[PDB]
Amino acid sequence: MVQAWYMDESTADPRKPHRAQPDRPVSLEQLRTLGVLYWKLDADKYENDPELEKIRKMRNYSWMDIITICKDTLPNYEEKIKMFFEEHLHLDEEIRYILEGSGYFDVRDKEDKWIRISMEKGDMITLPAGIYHRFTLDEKNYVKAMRLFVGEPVWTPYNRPADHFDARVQYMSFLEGTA
Ligand SMILES: CCCC(=O)C(=O)O
Ligand code: NI
Repeated sequence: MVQAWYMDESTADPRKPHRAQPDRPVSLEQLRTLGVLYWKLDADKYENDPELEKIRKMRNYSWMDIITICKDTLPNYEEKIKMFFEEHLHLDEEIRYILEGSGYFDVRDKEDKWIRISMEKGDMITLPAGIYHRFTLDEKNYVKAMRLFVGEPVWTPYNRPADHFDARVQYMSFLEGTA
């Protein structure tokens, strides 16, 4: 089962787990109240998986590509990695399907406290437009991921503060309505 937790108070070493002490796990159901959705898939089948297709059609994820994040192969690696981990939001969904390796997506909860989501092979996640988030590799320092998008992609991050955007306003409005 996919693991998520509240983070400790250390600001050092973003790639470590940073589990709060004592443990404060976060359920998939609490993530749903933040509009964060999750599916589990057989990642070996990603080239041809009726179960992925079901998700894509339901959600209108009509666009996809594959990205591989490691020091050696990714162009402009160091800079891209810095940008991923800056707290930011987008005007669209962020949908990522992990094909190999692993990573952390951090999201703010309703009190603006960080929740760390551990994503592994087979895990697929969508972060809603307007949510403040960031991504980092974990200590294994490797991830291969499918990126999906509702239509032709725009990747632009807006680093916090980014509160004026309609996507942020609507997302705040969505949060009033959940548990
Ligand atoms: C696999 C996640 C990396 C990424 O595409 C992002 O954080 O924008
Ligand atoms: Ni992002």
